[PDB]
Amino acid sequence: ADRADILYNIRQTSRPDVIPTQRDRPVAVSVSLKFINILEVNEITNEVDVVFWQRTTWSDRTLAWDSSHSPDQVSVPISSLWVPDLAAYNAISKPEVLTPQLARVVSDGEVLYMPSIRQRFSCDVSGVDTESGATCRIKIGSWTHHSREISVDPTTENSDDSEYFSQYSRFEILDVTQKKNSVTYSCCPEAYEDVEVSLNFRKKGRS
Amino acid sequence: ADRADILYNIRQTSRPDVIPTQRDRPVAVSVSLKFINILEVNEITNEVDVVFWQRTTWSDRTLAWDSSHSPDQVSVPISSLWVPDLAAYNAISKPEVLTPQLARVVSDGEVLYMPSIRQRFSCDVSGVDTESGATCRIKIGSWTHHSREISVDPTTENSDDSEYFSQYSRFEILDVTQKKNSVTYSCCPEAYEDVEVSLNFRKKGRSE
Amino acid sequence: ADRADILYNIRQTSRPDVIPTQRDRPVAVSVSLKFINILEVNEITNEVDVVFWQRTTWSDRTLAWDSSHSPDQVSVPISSLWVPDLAAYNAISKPEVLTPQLARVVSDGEVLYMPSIRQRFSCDVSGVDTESGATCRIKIGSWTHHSREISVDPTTENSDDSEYFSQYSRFEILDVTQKKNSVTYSCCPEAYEDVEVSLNFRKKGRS
Amino acid sequence: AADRADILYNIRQTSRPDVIPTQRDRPVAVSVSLKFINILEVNEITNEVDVVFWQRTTWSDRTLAWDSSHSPDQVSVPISSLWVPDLAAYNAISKPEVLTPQLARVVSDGEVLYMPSIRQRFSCDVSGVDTESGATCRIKIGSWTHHSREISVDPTTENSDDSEYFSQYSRFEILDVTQKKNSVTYSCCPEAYEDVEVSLNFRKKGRS
Amino acid sequence: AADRADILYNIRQTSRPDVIPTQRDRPVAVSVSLKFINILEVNEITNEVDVVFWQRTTWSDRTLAWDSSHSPDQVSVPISSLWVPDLAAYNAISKPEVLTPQLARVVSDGEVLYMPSIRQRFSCDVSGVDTESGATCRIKIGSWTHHSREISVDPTTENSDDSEYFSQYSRFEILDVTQKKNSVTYSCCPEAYEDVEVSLNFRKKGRS
Ligand SMILES: CN/C(=N\[N+](=O)[O-])NCc1cnc(Cl)s1
Ligand SMILES: CN/C(=N\[N+](=O)[O-])NCc1cnc(Cl)s1
Ligand SMILES: CN/C(=N\[N+](=O)[O-])NCc1cnc(Cl)s1
Ligand SMILES: CN/C(=N\[N+](=O)[O-])NCc1cnc(Cl)s1
Ligand SMILES: CN/C(=N\[N+](=O)[O-])NCc1cnc(Cl)s1
Repeated sequence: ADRADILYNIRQTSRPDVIPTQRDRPVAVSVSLKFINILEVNEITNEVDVVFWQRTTWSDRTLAWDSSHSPDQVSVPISSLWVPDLAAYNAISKPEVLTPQLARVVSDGEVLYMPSIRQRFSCDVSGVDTESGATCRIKIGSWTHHSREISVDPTTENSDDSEYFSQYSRFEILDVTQKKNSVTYSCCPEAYEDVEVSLNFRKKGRS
Repeated sequence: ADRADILYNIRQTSRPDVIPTQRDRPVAVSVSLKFINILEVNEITNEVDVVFWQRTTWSDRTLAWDSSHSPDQVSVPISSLWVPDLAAYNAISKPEVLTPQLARVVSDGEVLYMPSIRQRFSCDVSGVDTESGATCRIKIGSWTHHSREISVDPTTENSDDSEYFSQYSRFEILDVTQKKNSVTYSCCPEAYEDVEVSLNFRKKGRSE
Repeated sequence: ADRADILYNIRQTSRPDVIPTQRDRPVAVSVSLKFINILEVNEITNEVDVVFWQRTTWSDRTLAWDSSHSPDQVSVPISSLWVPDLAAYNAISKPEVLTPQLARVVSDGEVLYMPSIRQRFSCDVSGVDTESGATCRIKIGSWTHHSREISVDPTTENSDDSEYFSQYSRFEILDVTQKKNSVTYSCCPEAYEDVEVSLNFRKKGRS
Repeated sequence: AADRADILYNIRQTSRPDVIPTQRDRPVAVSVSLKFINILEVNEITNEVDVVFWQRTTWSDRTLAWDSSHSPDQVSVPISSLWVPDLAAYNAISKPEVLTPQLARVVSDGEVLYMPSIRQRFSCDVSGVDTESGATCRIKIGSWTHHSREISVDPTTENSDDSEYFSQYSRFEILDVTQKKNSVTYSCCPEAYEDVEVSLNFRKKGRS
Repeated sequence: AADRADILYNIRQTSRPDVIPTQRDRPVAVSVSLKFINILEVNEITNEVDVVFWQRTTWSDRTLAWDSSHSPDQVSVPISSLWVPDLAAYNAISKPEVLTPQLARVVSDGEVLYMPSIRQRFSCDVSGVDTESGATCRIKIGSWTHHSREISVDPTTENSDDSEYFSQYSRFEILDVTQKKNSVTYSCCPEAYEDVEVSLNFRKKGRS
C-alpha cells in the first residue's frame, strides 16, 4: 500500500456529514488553543482580536488502515472528513482560517486538525493596562451536538503558555487555563459541553 | 439503523428546493431572535451592527423516520434540507453566519436551525444615549414565499430578554418584544408575513 | 402534479446559459428600482452608497406547465434559471445581494426576480444639502445582449417613490423618474438598451 | 437554421477551457484595450490609485466557428465554458473586482470578445496629480504564465478620444492615454513575456 | 505526437491533487523563494506590515511527465488539477490574497513551477523602519501539515538581487533580503517542520 491507496480508502469509508460514533458512545474531541498573537484590543468595547492555533483531536475508526508496510500518517482535506461542529460562543466575527485546510490522519483513525485562526471575541478587557492584566475568557463547544453525541475536553498539558506567542505583539501572556464546562440552555434539558480558555494578558511596558 | 442510514435516507427523501407544504396549506415557520451583542451603534446614520441567535423551527414531514430502534435526532447540513428563505427587510448587510451551518432534525419531522448571525441594520437609533433608550425594529420573514406558503409566528415567551446577552457589551437591553405582522405591496396581490423584533436598549453607565 | 414535479421539470427544461428568445423578437425584460435606503454620500468624490430592490421581470415560455390542477407559482433558485445579465454602467462596486437568491416562476413562463442590492455608484451629488437636492442618475441595462436580443423597459407603476424607503435614513427622496434609454458605442453598431433612473434626493436638514 | 442553444452546445463540446487554442505552433493573438471609466481614492503620498476600466480583450478560437447564414451571428457565453487569456496587471495591489457579468461574446467566425468592467488598485506614479501637467500612472498587463511563443498581447490602435467613456462626475480628468507594447523578460529564465503598458495621464479638476 | 489538449488530458488522468508525489519515500524537495514587489502599509506601534511579493514555488511531480520530443515541453495548468505544497506563512495575520491567475507551469520532465503574486499582512519587527539602518521583518514560510520526511523546503540559493521587481513608486526601499533555511519542532510531537525564513531589511525613503 501507498499514500494514493490510503486517500482512496478514506474516500470510500469517510462520511463527512455523519458523526463517527463508535457504537452509542460520544465522540471525544480534545480541544486546545495555542495563542500566537493579540492584534487589536479595545478597553471600552471589551473586544479582542486574536490569532491562535486550535489543536483539535478526535477518533474515527472507519478511516483506519494497516500501516505495516505503508505510511501511518497522511494529510487529508477537511472536506473529505467529518469534522466537529465547534463554535466559539462569544465570537463576534467569522473565524478567519489562515492555514491550509488539511487534517492529519493516523493509521489508527485518530484525526488531528489545527488551523491557525484569526477571530474577534467579546470578553473582559478590563485590567489590560494594569500589571495583573485582563482575563479574556473564550468558550468553545459543539454548536449542535450534546453530551451523549459529542464530548469536549482540553489537552490538560501544563507547559509554556507563550511558547509560540509573537514577541512583536503589543501584549504579553501571563497565564492560560483551559477548563471543562457543561453549559445548558433554557428551552430543553440538553447539556452542551464546552472548553473555557481563560486568557490572562496585559499590555507591554511597566511602571 | 444508525445515523449514517438516517442521513442517507434523508438525502433520498429531502428536496432542498421544494417547500414541504402540507397538501395545500402554509408551512409554519417559527422565528425567535436571542440577542448576544451590540457592536457598533451610530445615532447619526441610524445604523447598528448586531449579533443574535436566530432560532428557527419548522416541520418537514418528508424527513421523518422510525426512531423506535434508532436515534431520535441528527445534525444535518442545511444544504441537504429545505430551509425557509428568511430575510431581514431592513438589513444593510448580508447575514454573516458565524456558527457551523447545521440544522437539528428529529424523527418526528421537526427541524431546528439556530445559527449565530452578525448583521447590520437600518433602524431607529435615536435615544441610545438616554434613559428610555432607542428602539431598533428588525422585520424578518420569507423573501419569496407569501402567506399561503410560509406563515411566520414569533415563539413569544416573556421570560428573559438578556439571558444570553453578553455582560461585557457597552449596551444593555431594556426590552425586547416580538410581534407578528403581514406586508402587502401596491404592485401585487400576495401578502408576506413577518416578525417585527423591537430591540429597546441603551448605553450602560450614564449620568443620573 | 405537486410542487416537487413542477420544480423537477423546471430543472430538467431550464437552460441557464441560453437566452429564451422568442423567434427573431428580443426578450422583453422589465426593470424597476424601488429605493429602500441611501447610506453613504460624498459630494467631493461624487459617490453614493445605496440600497434598492431591483424588481426584474421577463418571460421564458419553455418552463410553462398546466396550473389548472397544480400550484401556479413556485420559488426557484436563480442558478437554475436563465437570468438577464444586467449591469449598472456607472457602478463602482460589485452589487452586494442581501436577500436569498430565489426567483418566482409563474406557470405561463413569467419570471420575477427582485433582489435587495446594496451598491456604490458614481453620480451627481452636487446639491444634497440644498432645497433643490441632488439628482443621482443610474443606468442599468444588459452587458452583452443588445436591443435585438434583450430589450429593457421601466415598469411605469405609479407609486410614491418613498413607499419602501427607510424613514430612519439620514436622507430623503424628492422624486424618482425611471426613463428608458439605449446606449451605443464607437466600436460597433450594436445598441444596448438601459433604464436611466433619476434619483432626486437631499439630506433631512431637521428642525 | 441553428438556434442559440445549438450554437452554445457546439461551443461547449469543442471548447477546451483549460487549453490554449494554439493554431499549429503560432501564438494566440490576444488584443487588450483599456477604456477608463473612473479614477477613485488617489494618494500622492503612498502612490496608489483605484481605477475603474473596461478591459476589452479579443482573441480567436477558430474551432468554435459556425455558419451564420441563417442563424445568429453571435452568442453570449459564460467564460467558464471558454478558454480566457490569463491576463494580470503586474503592478496591481488588489485582486481585480469584476463588477460586470462574466459573459464573453462568441462570434461565428471563431472570434471571442470579453470586456468586463474592473475596479482595481495600482502602485504607480501619482506625483503631479494636482498640477496642470498631471501625473502619469503606468499599468502593465499581460499573460501571467504564457510566453511570447504562446501568447502575444497587442494594444488596439483606435486613436479615439481618451476620456470617451470616462465619468464626468470624477474628481479627476484624463489628459492623454497611450497604449504601448512591451516585452518583459526575467533574470532567471529565457522565454520572454509580452505585455501592454498603458500610461494614464490624469489630473485633479481645478475646482476654483 | 501530441497536442497541448492531449498533454492536459493525461495530466488530469495521472494527477491526484490530494496526494503528495513522494518518489520512493524521499521527501518532496519544494523550493521556495520570495521576490518583493511592494510594501504598502507599515505600522511601527503594532508591528504589522502589508507586503506584496511573488512566491516562486518549485517542485517535482514525476506522475505528470510525458514525451516532448515531438510535442510542446511545457504547459500552463490550473493548480486545482495538480498537487500543490500546503505552504503557509507562520506569522501571517491575514489570508494570502492571491492577485494573479491560479495556474502553475508544468514541464515535460515533471517539474512544476507556481509563482503567484500575493498580498499579505504579517506580524514582524517593524522597529527602526524610519531609521537609516531600517527594520528587519522576518517572514517564516513552510509546509503546514507535512514534516521534514515528507516536505523539505529550501531557499533557492540563487540570487537574483533583489529590489529588481520592487516598485520604485513605494514609500519604502529594500536594503537587503536574505533567505536562510530552518527546522522548527514542537512540544506535542517529535517531528520537525522545515521552513524558509525571509529577512526583509527595509526603511522609509525620506530625503538626504
Ligand atoms: C505549527 N504546529 C504544529 N504542530 N504542533 O504540534 O504544534 N504543526 C503541525 C501540524 C499542523 N497541522 C496539523 Cl493537522 S499537524
Ligand atoms: C445555544 N442554544 C442552543 N440550543 N438551544 O436549544 O438553546 N444550542 C444548540 C443548538 C444550536 N443550533 C441548533 Cl440547530 S441546536
Ligand atoms: C418582499 N417584497 C416583495 N415584493 N414586493 O413588491 O415588495 N416580495 C415579492 C417577491 C420578491 N422576490 C420575488 Cl422573486 S417575488
Ligand atoms: C460597455 N461596452 C461595451 N461594448 N463596447 O464596445 O464598448 N459593451 C458591450 C459588450 C460587453 N461585453 C462584451 Cl463581450 S460586448
Ligand atoms: C513575473 N515573473 C515571472 N517568472 N519569473 O520567473 O520571474 N513570470 C512568469 C511566470 C509566472 N508564473 C509562472 Cl508559473 S511563470
